[PDB]
This record gives sequence, structure tokens and C-alpha cells, in this order.
Amino acid sequence: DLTKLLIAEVKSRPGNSQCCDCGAADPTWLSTNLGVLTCIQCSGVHRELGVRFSRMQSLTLDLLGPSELLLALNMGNTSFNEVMEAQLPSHGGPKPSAESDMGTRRDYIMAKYVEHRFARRCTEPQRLWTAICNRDLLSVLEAFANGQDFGQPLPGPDAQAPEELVLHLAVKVANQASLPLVDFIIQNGGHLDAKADGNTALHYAALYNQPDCLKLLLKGRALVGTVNEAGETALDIARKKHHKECEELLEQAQANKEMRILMLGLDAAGKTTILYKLKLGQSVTTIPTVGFNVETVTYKNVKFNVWDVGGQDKIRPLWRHYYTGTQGLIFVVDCADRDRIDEARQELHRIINDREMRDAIILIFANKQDLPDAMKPHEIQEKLGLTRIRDRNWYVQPSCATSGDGLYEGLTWLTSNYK
Ligand SMILES: Nc1nc2c(ncn2[C@@H]2O[C@H](COP(=O)(O)OP(=O)(O)O)[C@@H](O)[C@H]2O)c(=O)[nH]1
Ligand SMILES: [Ca+2]
Ligand SMILES: [Mg+2]
Ligand SMILES: [Zn+2]
Repeated sequence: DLTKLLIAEVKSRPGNSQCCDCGAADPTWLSTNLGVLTCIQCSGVHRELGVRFSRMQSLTLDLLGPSELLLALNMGNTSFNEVMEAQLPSHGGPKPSAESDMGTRRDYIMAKYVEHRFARRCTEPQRLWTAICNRDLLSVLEAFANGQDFGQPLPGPDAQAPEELVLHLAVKVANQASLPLVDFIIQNGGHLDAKADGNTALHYAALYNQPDCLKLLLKGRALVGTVNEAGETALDIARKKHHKECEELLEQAQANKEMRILMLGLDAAGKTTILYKLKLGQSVTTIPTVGFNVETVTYKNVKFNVWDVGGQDKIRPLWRHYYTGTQGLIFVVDCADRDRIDEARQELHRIINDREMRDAIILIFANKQDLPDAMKPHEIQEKLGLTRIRDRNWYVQPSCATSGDGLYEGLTWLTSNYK
């Protein structure tokens, strides 16, 4: 309603009437941390790269707020590709089109966003610092594309006795216009809970009166009450410099043998991925499933009627329909997606508490264990709020759909606990 406008404005950016990676008919899929638009076909490869590189939401199918659309309105395809496809020629270009071979698409998108082949080239410490205060997002992107690593600090101007890291600075010298860079930095190389006199990026926001910066920092879910050399928390500095507005948000910062399986979870969790590796034995490439999938897995003399339903924000209220006559629940959780865990917490708890769902076996796949910072199964139990789940039969199973690891074991548990 308030966002309808912003969506419409995102689409009308230069180059956004074509897919970022294959230039297809007006794309609906946003890589929220890059502010770019891809078709449903290119979209799936981003989901393959992980939330570490790309965070896909549909403008059409996911539920989006003003806050998530910041870079989208301030980036768009043309601006982005100007940097990232700078060394791409016109003729014989490796960049694909509308309906190209998945192999060719995949090979290109992986080289572009992860390896950064086609992006403009150079080194470089100070130029970044200059771009930040200049608020030149496009140059910051250039830096990011050449492999800058925002985690490590840069020397500053005259009498440079101390040393500050990228994000810390961007916050200090920020206003309304300075925002998207703050957001880009957080979502792309931002070691959010970094310290360096041991002041957090959170602390700084309270020192220089940066209300909108505080908003973005907690959106990325940040540490509160961490102490520095003075023994000051985020709340504490806001009082010493008496910056009124910030303190309001910091106070809120606290509070024979067959079986029908329903397989749910948030978008991009790996639901389809799991289902088809189990059914085919080989791993397959996956487009986001706009409807749902049904296949029958016959592992160890037991028929599994698996119902893989897509989990875009808009297509979740349809889950209710698949509850009736279900025995086992497979909730797939993307573990690399540390940001959307309380979302999965909520959506699982919304299911297992449905009055049409008590007599359900619950198997949680703690999927994507192969990815870098993965977040372990024990850590999943606690965060998914299974500590106080009693008189319910749950079981978290470490898995990696791409390789196949952990998957059959989950079934084994279903067989066994279908007593
Ligand atoms: N690294 C890794 N990637 C995975 C794993 N499972 C799924 N993926 C990727 O995540 C993306 C989303 O999978 P998908 O089944 O379409 O998610 P769905 O929307 O819940 O059905 C796919 O591109 C997969 O390549 C995993 O265990 N490890
Ligand atoms: Ca969402
Ligand atoms: Mg799916
Ligand atoms: Zn495309």
C-alpha cells in the first residue's frame, strides 16, 4: 500500500526493465543486498550462491518493506552492471539471453558475482575513504568488486595516530543521502560486531546522532550492551553526548507402510532441492517453485508422499491447505541465512501449533551445512525455540542437499519414529 509505490519506482530505474544478467523481459526478482533485478531463471542461480552473495526476494511474491528497498531504489541494473560488466564487449559476449542454456547461465553468473571476472579493475586504501564521504556508492561498489574486504581498517588523514574500519566511518559521516552505502557495506563485507578503542559500530551511531544509521544496524540484528575501554554500552554514549532521539530505539532494542509428508520452510531453503536429490539421486538446478511439487520417495520399503510447497511470503498462507491428513513434517532451514532465523522460528511455530497439526512427526533439516559460516544443528535447536517443546516429537538433522549428506538419515528417523 505504502510500498506499492516504491516497488513501481524500483522497476522504473534505468535498465530494470531487463534482467541484470540476461536482459530478459521486465524481471520481478530482487537481489536485496545489491539492488538489482533478475528474471526467475537467473534468480535461481543467485539462490544457489547463498545469502552470503545474494538475497533474493520477489517483488511480485515476497512481502517487502520500505527498509528492504533502499539499495534497489538507489542502484538498479544499469548503474550496477556499469561497474560489474565494464570489461564486457558487445559481440560474442559471455552474457546470455532470455532463454539460454542453464549451464551457460550458471557458468556466467557464478563468474560475475563470486569471481568478479567482468568488473572494472584496479587496487586501494584511501580512494575508498574518499568515496564514502563523497557518498559515491558506485565507487564503493567498484572497491567491493575488486576485492576490498571491508572487515580490515584503513589509515585516515592528518596525524593518523588511530585507525578506523570502513563501516565505522560511513556511520560517522552519514545523512539521508549517505544511507544506501551504509546498508551496502553492512550486507556485503560488514563485520557488524567489529571493535578496533573497542567501540562497536553501534556505539558510534549514538555519538554522532545518526538515527537512520541505528535503524539499519539493528535491522542487520546487532549486539547491544557491548562495552569498550570506557566501559560504555550503546545506551551509555547516547547519554554522555545527550543525543535524545537515538535512546528511544535503544530501549526497544531489548523487546504396506506409506506416509504423507509435507515439506515446508522459508523460500530458498532447499525444499525442492532436497525433494529431487532424494527422488533422482543426482543433484539438480532449481528455479524458485511458484506452486508446489509432489513426488514419491520409496526409501527402504516405505512410500513417502512428499508435498514440497514454495515458501515466498505471499504463498505461505496456502500451507494451511496441506495440513489435513499429514503425518510427517519436514521443515527445511537454510542455516547460512543467519538473518532470517527468527522468521523460520515463527513460521515453524505457526505450523506445529495449528489445531490441524498436533499428531505430526517433525523433522527439521538443518540444511546448507556445507556453506562457510553455517550455524550448527545444536545452535538451530536453541534458536528455533525447541528447548521448551515437549509433548511434540521433533528432531534436527544436519544436511547438505547439494551433496546428499544427511538426507536419507532424516527419512530413517521418520521410519523409526512413525510408531
Ligand atoms: N550450498 C548448499 N546450497 C544448497 C543446499 N540446498 C539447496 N541449496 C541451494 O539453494 C537454492 C534453493 O534451493 P530450492 O530447493 O529451490 O529452495 P526452495 O525454494 O525451498 O525449494 C538452490 O539453488 C540450491 O542450489 C545445500 O545443502 N548446500
Ligand atoms: Ca521474507
Ligand atoms: Mg521450493
Ligand atoms: Zn535473466
